[PDB]
Amino acid sequence: QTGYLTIGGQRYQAEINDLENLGEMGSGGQVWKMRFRKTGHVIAVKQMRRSGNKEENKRILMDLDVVLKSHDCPYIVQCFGTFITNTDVFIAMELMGTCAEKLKKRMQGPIPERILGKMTVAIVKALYYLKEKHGVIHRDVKPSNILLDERGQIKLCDFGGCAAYMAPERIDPIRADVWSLGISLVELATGQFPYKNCKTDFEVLTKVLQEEPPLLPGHMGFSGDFQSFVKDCLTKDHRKRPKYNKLLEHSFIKRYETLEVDVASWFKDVMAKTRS
Ligand SMILES: *CCC(=O)N1CCC[C@@H](n2nc(-c3cn(CC(F)(F)c4ccccc4)nn3)c3c(N)ncnc32)C1
Repeated sequence: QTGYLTIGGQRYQAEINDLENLGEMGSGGQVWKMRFRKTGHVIAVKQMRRSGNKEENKRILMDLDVVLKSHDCPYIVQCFGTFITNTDVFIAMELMGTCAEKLKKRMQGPIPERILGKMTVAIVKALYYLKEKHGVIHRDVKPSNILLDERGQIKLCDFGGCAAYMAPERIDPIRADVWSLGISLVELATGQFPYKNCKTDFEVLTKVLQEEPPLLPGHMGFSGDFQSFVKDCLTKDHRKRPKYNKLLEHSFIKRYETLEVDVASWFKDVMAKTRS
């Protein structure tokens, strides 16, 4: 069914004319920020043009399919509804604040372990949900796919790859997403991408295979649980890399499943800082 917006359990009949375009978000894919004139809600809207590339449109529809089926996972960006016009398809998504990549750039430094713990719990459960309930492999985990908002939520988006986060077995032939998560955790925890000064994508792949896993430093106060979780994620031999069932029992996951962390206040403090 299309032509309806469902925000907070309230289904509203709506058409494309009921949305006010507040401008494109980011650059490079065209995601608008729009306002629902009937309630005042602000939402993210993905526009798929009928005259667009048949390859990108085919990918958007399959990714929309997974998104529409993930309505029961709280760690995946939710779809509020769709609009199908004669020349376009508009996909309405819940509006988040920004991604972890832009949080890193705005922080201009490492991201605290407390925040990365809640992020690790959310992303692993999002990946385990996609695998167990839908048989979907993400195949592209990176900081630009991890969204946060003012309310402290951390959710996964844009699944359906980037060579910088590719696992060793994907480079030189299930658990491949575990490796990409560990690289993302090192990058966010240190503020530096672990494979530095690589001028080409191939140079990154050579360092992935030839060099030892880039684990967390020992002089930054990281807890033993965090260093252990990253070391487990960055297992180069994909046959010894833990399943999602094993990762969900890791003490790092168990700690931040129950620990109270004010991600909302931390998010607002970082956004209040200025880069321009
Ligand atoms: C690192 C973050 C970043 O630079 N950007 C660029 C501008 C758009 C930002 N953004 N994206 C979403 C978002 C994206 N989706 C997925 C989709 F809707 F595009 C899609 C659905 C179905 C099939 C294919 C694609 N959902 N949300 C953002 C949200 N939701 N809030 C705030 N900013 C978002 C990320």
